[PDB]
Amino acid sequence: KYTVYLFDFDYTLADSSRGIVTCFRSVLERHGYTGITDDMIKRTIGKTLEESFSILTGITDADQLESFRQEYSKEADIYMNANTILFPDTLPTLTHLKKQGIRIGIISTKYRFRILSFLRNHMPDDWFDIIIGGEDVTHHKPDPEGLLLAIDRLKACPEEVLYIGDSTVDAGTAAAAGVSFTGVTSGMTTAQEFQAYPYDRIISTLGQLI
Repeated sequence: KYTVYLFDFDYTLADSSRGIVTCFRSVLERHGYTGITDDMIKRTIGKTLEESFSILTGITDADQLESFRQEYSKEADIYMNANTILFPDTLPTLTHLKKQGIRIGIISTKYRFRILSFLRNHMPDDWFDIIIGGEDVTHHKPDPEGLLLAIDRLKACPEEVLYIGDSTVDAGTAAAAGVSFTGVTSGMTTAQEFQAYPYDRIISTLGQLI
C-alpha cells in the first residue's frame, strides 16, 4: 500500500503543452529555426530546457543553450501559466487521495516558482506536502536527485511511495529512485513505450488512479 503519491507536473497534473509549444516556437523562430512541428516540440516536454533545445537545434554549446533557456523563461513569464489547463481528473483525484490521508507531492523539471504560481489560482492552497521543481536540484530527471530529495524531506519509506508520470523520463526516474511507478498516457508517451521500464499499471486518465 502507498501512503505517498508523488506526481510529475507537465502532462500529468496539468496540460501545459500549449504554453510550452508557444515559448519554444518564439525562441526557435527568432533564431532562424523553421519547420519544427508542434509534435517535435511536445515529444521533448519533460526534458530540461537545455536538453530540449539541443535535440531541436543540435546546439551543444553551454553558453548558447543557457541563452535559449533565458530567452525561453522570459516568454514563459508571459505565456506559460495562462496557457496551462487542469486535466479533467486533477482536482477530484487529488481531493480523493487527501481524504484518504495520503500525502501528495510534485517532482517536476519545471521551475517550482512557476508551478506555485499556477497552483495559486487553480488548486486549493496548499495541497501538496512537497514540491520539488527544476531549480531545486543540480541534476534533472531521469536523475533521481529530486525524487530522493522529496522522500527524504517527507521522512518517507520508498516502499510506501508511488511515482506517477506521463513519460519514460518519469518511468526512468522512479526506477532510478527504487520506487513504484504508475504511467499515465496523458502526454506523448504510449503504453507500448512504457514497456521498456517497470510499472505497476499504465492508465489512460489520472482518475483511474482511484
